[PDB]
Amino acid sequence: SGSWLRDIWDWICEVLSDFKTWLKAKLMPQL
Repeated sequence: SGSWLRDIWDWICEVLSDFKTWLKAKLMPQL
Protein backbone atom coordinates (compact mmCIF):
# COMPACT_ATOMS: atom_id res chain seq x y z
CA SER A 1 0.00 0.00 0.00
CA GLY A 2 2.59 2.63 1.05
CA SER A 3 5.42 3.36 -1.44
CA TRP A 4 7.78 5.93 0.17
CA LEU A 5 8.01 9.58 1.35
CA ARG A 6 5.86 10.75 -1.61
CA ASP A 7 4.38 13.66 0.43
CA ILE A 8 7.97 14.60 1.45
CA TRP A 9 8.52 15.94 -2.10
CA ASP A 10 5.86 18.61 -1.36
CA TRP A 11 7.98 20.12 1.45
CA ILE A 12 10.61 20.93 -1.24
CA CYS A 13 8.36 21.39 -4.32
CA GLU A 14 5.80 23.63 -2.50
CA VAL A 15 8.53 25.91 -1.05
CA LEU A 16 10.53 26.01 -4.34
CA SER A 17 7.43 27.15 -6.32
CA ASP A 18 7.92 30.89 -5.61
CA PHE A 19 11.64 30.48 -6.44
CA LYS A 20 10.73 28.88 -9.82
CA THR A 21 8.26 31.63 -10.86
CA TRP A 22 10.90 34.28 -10.02
CA LEU A 23 13.55 32.47 -12.14
CA LYS A 24 11.07 31.75 -14.99
CA ALA A 25 10.43 35.52 -15.28
CA LYS A 26 14.15 36.46 -15.17
CA LEU A 27 15.07 33.74 -17.72
CA MET A 28 12.32 34.87 -20.15
CA PRO A 29 13.95 37.04 -22.85
CA GLN A 30 12.23 40.01 -24.56
CA LEU A 31 8.89 38.92 -26.09
